[PDB]
Amino acid sequence: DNLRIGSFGNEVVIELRCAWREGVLLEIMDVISDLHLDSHSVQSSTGDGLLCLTVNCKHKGSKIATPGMIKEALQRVAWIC
Amino acid sequence: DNLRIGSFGNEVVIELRCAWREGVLLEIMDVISDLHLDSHSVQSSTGDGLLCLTVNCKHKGSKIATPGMIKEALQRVAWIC
Repeated sequence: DNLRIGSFGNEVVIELRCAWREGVLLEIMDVISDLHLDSHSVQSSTGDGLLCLTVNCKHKGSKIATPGMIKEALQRVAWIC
Repeated sequence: DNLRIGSFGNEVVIELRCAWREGVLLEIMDVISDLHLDSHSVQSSTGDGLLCLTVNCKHKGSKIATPGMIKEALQRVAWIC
């Protein structure tokens, strides 16, 4: 819910803070890949049991599936604190 | 010289620079997961045609793997440059 996403060119930027669970980071990037997004740059940190994550990714092809579908897909596997 | 790996107790740190290919970042992390390592923190950036990556991971269970295995396993999908 309290996670933002932005688009400029062929690139998408995701900034989210969620509750940490074992393997959640790999799952989040897997959903990003399942959304036809190739993650090139990641900045992440942990603290107080929370994981702060920023992902800069680009589309593997067309701009298909880049609006709010990321939010629903990400919320399926991550609990935004 | 090449990309280095370190181990301290149950914690592992991976820092590598490799040639950028589409989808290589998730594949490297999948290999890290294939090494029974749970990645909690990832730092990655692109530049020229190279990908610089630093991964902080923990062992997924008592099935402890070894560094030389990590070096060889990572090279299967990433070209260290």
